[PDB]
Amino acid sequence: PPTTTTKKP
Ligand SMILES: *[C@H]1O[C@H](CO)[C@H](O)[C@H](O)[C@H]1NC(C)=O
Ligand SMILES: *[C@H]1O[C@H](CO)[C@H](O)[C@H](O)[C@H]1NC(C)=O
Ligand SMILES: *[C@H]1O[C@H](CO)[C@H](O)[C@H](O)[C@H]1NC(C)=O
Ligand SMILES: *[C@H]1O[C@H](CO)[C@H](O)[C@H](O)[C@H]1NC(C)=O
Repeated sequence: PPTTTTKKP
């Protein structure tokens, strides 16, 4: 399913 990525600090 639609996954999401996190923005690196
Ligand atoms: C969400 O994470 C999955 C993990 O395999 C995929 O990398 C997918 O391309 C990601 N979706 C987006 C929009 O970056
Ligand atoms: C990607 O972002 C979505 C936004 O709702 C969620 O926070 C999800 O948990 C995130 N995925 C990761 C691996 O942090
Ligand atoms: C998560 O990382 C992916 C990797 O290309 C994309 O840069 C995406 O825009 C990122 N998501 C957020 C919320 O920064
Ligand atoms: C986005 O933040 C999450 C929160 O733990 C993870 O560290 C993930 O590895 C980060 N993504 C990037 C591209 O640094």
